[PDB]
Amino acid sequence: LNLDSIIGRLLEVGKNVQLTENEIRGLCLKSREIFLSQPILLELEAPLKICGDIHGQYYDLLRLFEYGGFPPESNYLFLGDYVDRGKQSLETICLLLAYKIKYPENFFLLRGNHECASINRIYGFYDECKRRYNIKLWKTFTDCFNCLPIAAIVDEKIFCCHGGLSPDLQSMEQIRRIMRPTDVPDQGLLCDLLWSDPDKDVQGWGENDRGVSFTFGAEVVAKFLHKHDLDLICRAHQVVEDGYEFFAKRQLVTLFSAPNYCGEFDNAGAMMSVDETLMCSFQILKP
Ligand SMILES: [Fe+3]
Ligand SMILES: [Fe+3]
Repeated sequence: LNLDSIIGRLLEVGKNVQLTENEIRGLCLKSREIFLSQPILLELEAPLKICGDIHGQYYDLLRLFEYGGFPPESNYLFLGDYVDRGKQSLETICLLLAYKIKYPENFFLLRGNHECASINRIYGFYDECKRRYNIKLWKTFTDCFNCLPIAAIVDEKIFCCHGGLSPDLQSMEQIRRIMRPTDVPDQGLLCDLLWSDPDKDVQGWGENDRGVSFTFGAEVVAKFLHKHDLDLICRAHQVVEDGYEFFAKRQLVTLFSAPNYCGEFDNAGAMMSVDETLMCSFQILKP
């Protein structure tokens, strides 16, 4: 009944929700256990709703649940980037962790490049934690982030991750052998899964403007799907005007779930529903 009270307070509502340090610490400790007990490559089954980046936009997260259904009315896969930039990362991550604890088999969260301590320091989560609580709580979130799964396959056909593909990715077993907990390295497989972007104008692998990881073209996607017998790559990590955006003739979709991203864009947010026959549709949240 501790958990339902945390949930009730989170849903009660820029107006903050300040839970207690012990509650938040319990959310990190318990969710971290569940993450580590579940595989690092999730095997999920439709029907499911899939969401892109939130970046602390807590009112938009509650909006996504209004559109999609509060759990356990729908099953969820989130693709990362819960924290940083927005004004309410603490409420966002804590509702996500509360749902994962209460619904461990029907609510799933992947690791984004922002679920990384070094990126947090720079992009606001460290500061939000230090201000509202203390640096040690931030360390507790960090240790929890280091245990998140990295990718998911829905019904053997949809490959999901925050960023994209890697040139070092030859078999799915490489992903399964990634040890947790771990920080995200500056280069290599785990990095690439969290950081890579598709690019229309590149062929093969390219230099990525971010100064981290790579870009990959349409041909890389077609080869990856064919090789691994998949129909779709579902990823996030880039703001797209319509909330979702296809690439490589519908073989890759980018999802982004934070409308009016960071005050600075006029984008819709989208959420992708996958039904039991693997049909994909989109609910759109305009800014
Ligand atoms: Fe992001
Ligand atoms: Fe990202």
